Amino acid sequence: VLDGPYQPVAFKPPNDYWILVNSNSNGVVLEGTNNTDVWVAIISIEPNVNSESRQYSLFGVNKQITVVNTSNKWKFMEMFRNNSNAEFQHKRTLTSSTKLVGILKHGGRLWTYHGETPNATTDYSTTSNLNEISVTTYAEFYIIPRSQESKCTEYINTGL
Repeated sequence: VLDGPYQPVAFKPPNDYWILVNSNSNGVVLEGTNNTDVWVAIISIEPNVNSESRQYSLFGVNKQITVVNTSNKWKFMEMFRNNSNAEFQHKRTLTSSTKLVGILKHGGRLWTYHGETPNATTDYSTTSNLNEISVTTYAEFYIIPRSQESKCTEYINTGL
């Protein structure tokens, strides 16, 4: 039914595979780059947080990011840039009671979940260099084939 768990590690994910990270911490859940046109980092925020600046380490560099989470659910912020010299931008948001986050390499695109559980859906970032995107996890994760994406969407939205 479920492949894993795998320990936090840096690796190059194979295409058509969901990486389902079981978040617990509230720092950097996840980050990935191909060093050419993709830098993504999923950041975690605990419930009931008022607007404030917090410190995060993105790819070996400390950054200052304003965060807010008035909700009762955990907030997962997707940070993005397509240029090595640019700053990161708050691209997408995932509001979850399950604390689960996924990332996928497919169809020349990088996929993530966003929205609010139990109704989180997938979305994409464009790249010219999908295969070379390596990913670093900071919590235990599972591996799920794209043919069972419906299973992944269910775990994201209702948990394990």
